[PDB]
Amino acid sequence: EKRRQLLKQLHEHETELEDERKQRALAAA
Amino acid sequence: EKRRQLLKQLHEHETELEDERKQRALAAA
Repeated sequence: EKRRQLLKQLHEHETELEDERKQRALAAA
Repeated sequence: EKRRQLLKQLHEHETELEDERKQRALAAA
């Protein structure tokens, strides 16, 4: 269960990666 | 506690998205 939630943590870290690229797109304008 | 750190990270996520939404609303140009 801990390993599964760690993989979920990595997936959500990826989600903040899309958050970062969204912020970069916002700053581009 | 690990998942609550994840939850506060998600709180940062949603606050950033709300800030992006209001920023786009106010300065869509």
